[PDB]
Amino acid sequence: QXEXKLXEXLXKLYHXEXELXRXKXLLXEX
Ligand SMILES: CCCCCCCCCCCCCCCC[N+](C)(C)C
Repeated sequence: QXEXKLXEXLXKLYHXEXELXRXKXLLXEX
C-alpha cells in the first residue's frame, strides 16, 4: 500500500477538485 497510498494521495486530491464542485455549488445557488 506505495502505489495504495500514492491511490488514496491522488483519492484525496481529485475529493480537492469535489470540494472546489461544491466552490463553483455555492457560487450555482449566485
Ligand atoms: C478527475 C479524477 C481523476 C482521478 C486521478 C487518480 C488516478 C491515479 C492514477 C494512478 C497512477 C499510477 C502510476 C503508477 C505508480 C507506480 N508506483 C506507485 C509503483 C511507483
